[PDB]
Amino acid sequence: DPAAALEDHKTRTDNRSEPSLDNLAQQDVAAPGAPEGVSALSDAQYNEANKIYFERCAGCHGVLRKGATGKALTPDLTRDLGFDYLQSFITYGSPAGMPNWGTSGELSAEQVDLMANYLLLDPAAPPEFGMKEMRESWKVHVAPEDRPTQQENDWDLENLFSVTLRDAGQIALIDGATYEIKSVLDTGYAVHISRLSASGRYLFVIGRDGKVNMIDLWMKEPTTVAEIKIGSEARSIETSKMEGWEDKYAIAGAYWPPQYVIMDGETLEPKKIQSTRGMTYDEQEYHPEPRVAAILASHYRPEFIVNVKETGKILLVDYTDLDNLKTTEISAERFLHDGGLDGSHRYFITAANARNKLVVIDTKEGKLVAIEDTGGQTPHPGRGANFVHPTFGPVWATSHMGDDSVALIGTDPEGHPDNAWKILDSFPALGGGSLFIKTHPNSQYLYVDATLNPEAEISGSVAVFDIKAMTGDGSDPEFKTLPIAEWAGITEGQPRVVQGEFNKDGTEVWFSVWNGKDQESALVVVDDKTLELKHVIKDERLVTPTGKFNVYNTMTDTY
Amino acid sequence: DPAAALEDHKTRTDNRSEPSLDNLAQQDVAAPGAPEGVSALSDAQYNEANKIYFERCAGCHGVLRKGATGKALTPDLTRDLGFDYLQSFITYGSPAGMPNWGTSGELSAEQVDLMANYLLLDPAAPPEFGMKEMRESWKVHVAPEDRPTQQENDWDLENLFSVTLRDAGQIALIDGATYEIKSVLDTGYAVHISRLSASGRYLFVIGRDGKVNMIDLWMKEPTTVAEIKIGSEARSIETSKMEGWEDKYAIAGAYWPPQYVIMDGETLEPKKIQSTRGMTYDEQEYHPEPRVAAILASHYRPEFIVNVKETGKILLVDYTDLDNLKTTEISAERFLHDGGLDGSHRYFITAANARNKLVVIDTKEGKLVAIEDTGGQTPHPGRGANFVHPTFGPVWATSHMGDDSVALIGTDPEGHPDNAWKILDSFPALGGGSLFIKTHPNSQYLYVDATLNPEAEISGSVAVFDIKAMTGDGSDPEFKTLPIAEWAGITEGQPRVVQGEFNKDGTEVWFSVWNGKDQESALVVVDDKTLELKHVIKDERLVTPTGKFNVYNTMTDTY
Ligand code: DHE
Ligand code: DHE
Ligand code: HEC
Ligand code: HEC
Repeated sequence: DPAAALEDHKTRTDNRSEPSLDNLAQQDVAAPGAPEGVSALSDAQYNEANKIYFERCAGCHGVLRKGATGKALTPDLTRDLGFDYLQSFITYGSPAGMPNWGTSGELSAEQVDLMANYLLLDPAAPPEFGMKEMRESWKVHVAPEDRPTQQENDWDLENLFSVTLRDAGQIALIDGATYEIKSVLDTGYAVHISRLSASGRYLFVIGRDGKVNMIDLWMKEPTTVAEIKIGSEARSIETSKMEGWEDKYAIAGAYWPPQYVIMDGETLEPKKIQSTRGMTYDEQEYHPEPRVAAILASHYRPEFIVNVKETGKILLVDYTDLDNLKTTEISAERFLHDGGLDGSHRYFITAANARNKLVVIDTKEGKLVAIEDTGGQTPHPGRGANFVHPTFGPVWATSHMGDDSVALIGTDPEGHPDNAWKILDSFPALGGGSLFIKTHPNSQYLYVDATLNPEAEISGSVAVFDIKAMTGDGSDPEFKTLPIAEWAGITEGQPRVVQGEFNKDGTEVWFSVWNGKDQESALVVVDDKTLELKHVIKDERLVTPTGKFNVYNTMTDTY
Repeated sequence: DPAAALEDHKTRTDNRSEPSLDNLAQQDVAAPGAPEGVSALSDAQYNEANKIYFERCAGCHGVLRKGATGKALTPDLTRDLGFDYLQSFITYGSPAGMPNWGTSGELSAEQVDLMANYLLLDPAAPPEFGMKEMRESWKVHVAPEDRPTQQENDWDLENLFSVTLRDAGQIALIDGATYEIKSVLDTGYAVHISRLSASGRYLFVIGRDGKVNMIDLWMKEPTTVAEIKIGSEARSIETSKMEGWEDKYAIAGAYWPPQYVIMDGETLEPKKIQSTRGMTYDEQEYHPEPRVAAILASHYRPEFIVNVKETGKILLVDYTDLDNLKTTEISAERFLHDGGLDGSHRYFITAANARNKLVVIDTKEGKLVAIEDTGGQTPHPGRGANFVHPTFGPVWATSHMGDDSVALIGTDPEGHPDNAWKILDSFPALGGGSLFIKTHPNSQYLYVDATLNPEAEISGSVAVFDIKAMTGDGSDPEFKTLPIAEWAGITEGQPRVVQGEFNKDGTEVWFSVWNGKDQESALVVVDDKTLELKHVIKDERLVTPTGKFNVYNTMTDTY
């Protein structure tokens, strides 16, 4: 019955992070005709409903309504349910999106009826975005021959932090030692991720609207040297990291259209576009909207590592020959999202989040090695945290959005075979709603945020575990609670702390204290050796600070 | 100007061979709603129009109307053209289909209006056909363990011919020495191709409706031992031919849905389904309906060789690991259709027919090595004809649908380097409308049909060139004309002669004398040594005989 929406359409700590296609939602669409038994919506009503659908519903159900974490809502199925059921179900609203910018999920009576009617109509597919469109958007501001041949500024590039100023469509380049904002650059769109070329010279940023900017850190005044648009909705980018292939290529992954694009690493020239439309790995059924999620780069072969979410495929894409394109399509687990390489950089460990699994790929052999349930609800590692557990040996850790657990997986088949690819321990941190876990080789500490927790004090704090004290005896390791938001001294709202990131030396860890666009935010720097406050970064330009990426740690995959 | 249809839609010798989706056309479809400013069709009217569209138009314009050899006809474009233009254009009649069974391309006034209105409406995509559907259709009539362990009939299987009795959905198994019709087997819908497992035991047939049958030639009375449906429209099938992989797998290619399927070679169990939806190689634009055309099997690697037509991609699919699937996606040329391996079995030579090109792939190295224009219009080689030209060395030949030319390409990069992958000679045969060229290592003759020629004297005859008399002087080699239809002694609506196929020893070559379903047909056997009539096969059961496949020559790729 319609009351089942209380369990499936209310906000959880782990259902607020599905895609919001708010860039694609800005496109106007044509209202379709309605077959017998169905009523048409006017152009305005249909567009109003489409905008709501794309911003709030398509993340879980698809723009094409063929299903993602939520089931299919195609007209054959919804017409069988009928308007009355749909109206009653949708009256409850839908899950809230991310804090500070996402939807509340609340709908007016008029909006409820629009949505029920929209679901009974036949949707069109949004426009494709191919090579002609990419080349039209492709601009080389500074040709390679006109760029410097050596660093022409006096900055400490490897210790720089590239910080997303989300809602301002900017990034800040901040000195990792002095905390000086060296520059604020316009991207003109909200940036999701910063990634660095393997040499550390080129900074790549991708916006949620599919725009890519490439910045030359050697210029006297670093700026965008090239830009291109690669889709309508995108969230991932990466650079080539195989020895001998430094600075050769960049790759971007899109949600819409479902595709990835390999670009020249010096100019952003679009070289190869690959659709990710295809069959689910398990049921082997066609899926028309398999979004690209995280993208990593192999250190063992000249390949990109591409997660294809809805089909549960991990792609190893060999960039040595883009005409005779060699790929390995690895059947994994559905709902792949984020992940990272182990400490040796050989094995890719990724969360198939809605199925509570970690998938492990051997990037040297090009094959699946393991799939293990974490025992927690909805793992969300980011790139995760590699460390040497005093008892277990090399491990990789993840925290979870759906519960307070931290899980450890053994990552050393050669030296610790009995622990390899097994979940070795699971223990609580601050609370549900964690997004990022972090450590560094020079630190003895494991930091765990709780960004999406509904309790303000918890979402403004970070748990810190002492790795040296871990025994793996089955007890719950104690943790210190750092009052990060309190240290930032922000009076307004309930700012959420998110994502630890270390400096190059691994002696200081930064957190974003993230408030909304019209509120006060900060970055907080923690002294890793003492766990004491080192510095609070505030500036009128520091608007909605979210992701932070140290140049050295990002170029080298040190996590 | 709608009068452009006089040229655009004129029937030619080389535009009669685009797909007719007459199995998919049998599905009943409901009418879509009509947006404002568009008149709706009733369910009956829409279904009538849809059937015509799928049978006569979708081959060139696509079932989704995104274009194939003909341009896109999506509603954005057709509504700009308008009903009047569409009605006027379609009144002129469209290109005829194949002889004997294809459309005339003529429409009544009522049908013209149905088509113009159908083109203004928004089409749905026909149903997908995935693993669940394949498994529901999968039937193993005789389990492997219950089949013979040795040949239990006294037939000379290597000399057997498997002959398509087109319209009836049957095949005739005919003795290569006595010419006796040993058995006529029913499969339902028209069989397109017969292929043999590498051991010669199993005969695989693929129906145009996507039905695959596997027949055990070791039975006392050979019959289907397993069947499965792999799509709604399909034309290709092949077996694994790498040494060590005999009888391991079979692969089928579909037009709708756009996919290929790898099946167990003993049971037909469906193992891996791959979508062919993706980007065109050159302009790199998404194409929603890239049909699978010819499929061959590598003799150098454990791979299948799959032509993807509308995107111009040749896929090398490694079947040693179906979970960690390695493929090479080779950028080729659009409109790939048929082709064959050279005499050494290393290079795949295939016609990108609408662009008059031969594409050459090195199956050992997994890369494109050449793309050459034949100088002719619309090459159509079948698997082609390999021979050692007395002065040029190893060559492969193709004839053309659009003109009377025969082109020779050098196939020996190590031994005749300057000649390799170059068109070495071009010369006339009987006339345009050729479909198949043939030779055999034990013959000195090269046979060329002219099936689609408009003149009965030509379409009922075959040209035969003496390879031993070929010089490197640039002149045109003479040919002998064999009056194959006259030899059959049939007076019906100009039966057309098609496709030479040799017996196992290469001493006799068979041709089909193809007449309509309610008319008399024949097979004509020619003595290759004397170029004289040997025997005529006539039988009331021999209805619409077309493709003929000798077991030995098919199993070994001897052509
Ligand atoms: C696919 C994907 C990646 C992996 C990128 C890669 O491999 O390069 C990722 C990584 C990330 C990372 C990577 C951290 C790392 O250390 O690798 C961060 C900081 C991040 C901050 C946010 N993400 Fe992210 N994020 C999405 C998708 C993704 N986010 C969404 O679909 C989602 C849920 C909603 C949306 O429509 O955008 C979303 C919302 C957010 C935020 O609201 C965050 C917190 C702030 C912000 O700026 O938008 N996402
Ligand atoms: C993709 C394809 C192949 C390669 C198969 C492989 O590699 O296993 C092929 C091969 C073939 C071959 C392979 C000959 C060989 O020696 O390999 C033959 C004999 C053949 C006889 C016909 N074909 Fe064929 N044929 C189509 C497609 C194809 N035909 C069509 O789309 C088309 C044009 C129309 C349709 O809707 O089916 C079509 C009409 C015909 C005929 O009308 C023919 C002459 C008779 C018949 O039985 O239908 N096709
Ligand atoms: C992810 C967090 C969701 C968002 C955002 C929205 N929906 Fe959803 N929906 C989701 C689930 C988990 C379920 C239950 C079925 C399942 O997949 O497990 C649903 C169910 C519906 C239904 C009912 C369908 C049925 O067959 O009973 C409808 C009509 C529906 N959802 C619509 C819908 C709309 C309009 C949304 C935006 C306002 C929306 N959903 C958001 C998960 C998620
Ligand atoms: C292949 C042999 C064709 C078949 C079968 C049919 N059409 Fe076609 N069509 C074809 C060509 C080569 C062209 C010219 C444009 C190009 O792609 O080069 C066309 C054109 C049309 C048009 C005109 C569209 C315009 O923008 O002017 C229409 C409306 C059209 N064709 C419709 C159509 C229908 C209804 C058919 C079945 C009866 C049909 N075509 C068959 C090639 C081929």
